[PDB]
Amino acid sequence: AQYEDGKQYTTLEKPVAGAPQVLEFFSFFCPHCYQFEEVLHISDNVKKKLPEGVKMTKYHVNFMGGDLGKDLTQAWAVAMALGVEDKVTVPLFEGVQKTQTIRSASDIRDVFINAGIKGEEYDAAWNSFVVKSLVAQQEKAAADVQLRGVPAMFVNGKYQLNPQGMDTSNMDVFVQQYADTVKYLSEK
Repeated sequence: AQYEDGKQYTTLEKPVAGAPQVLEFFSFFCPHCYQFEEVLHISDNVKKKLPEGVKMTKYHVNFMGGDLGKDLTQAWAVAMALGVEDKVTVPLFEGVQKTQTIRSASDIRDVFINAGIKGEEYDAAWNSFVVKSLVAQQEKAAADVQLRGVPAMFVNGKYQLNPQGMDTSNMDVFVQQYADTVKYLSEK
């Protein structure tokens, strides 16, 4: 057929109960994740095609970048708690990978300060238990899908996007296929 198990996607042998409908994993340290988000705009193309009643969830991962990697997961939790994901994603990517001016938790905070988030507001989220559980949620989700690498995307806790079984030349054919495959899986 047009969409095939083992081709554009794979099936988790152990489906995840109560998972987000569309769940993406990434790291701000991840060069491929920079490409996915900042050059290919995969998230944005996926959401442009999602059915009504389907939201996209995006989680950060700890395993790249050591202590800073975990700082970034906690800051992403702060972004989710504050609802400012769409203001910090680009300067976090660019600060870690382009300018490389993000080298400590304080440098991360600066990005939020510069983006209009009050310091008091950021610090209260940073030290909150609400943010601590948001960190734990992200870690739990990674365990639940038995995550091996990033970027990755899972649909309805049952299917894993398989970009290596897709076409690679035209970034745009590749991106459209990725997005089309997510939509297909969402209704499956």
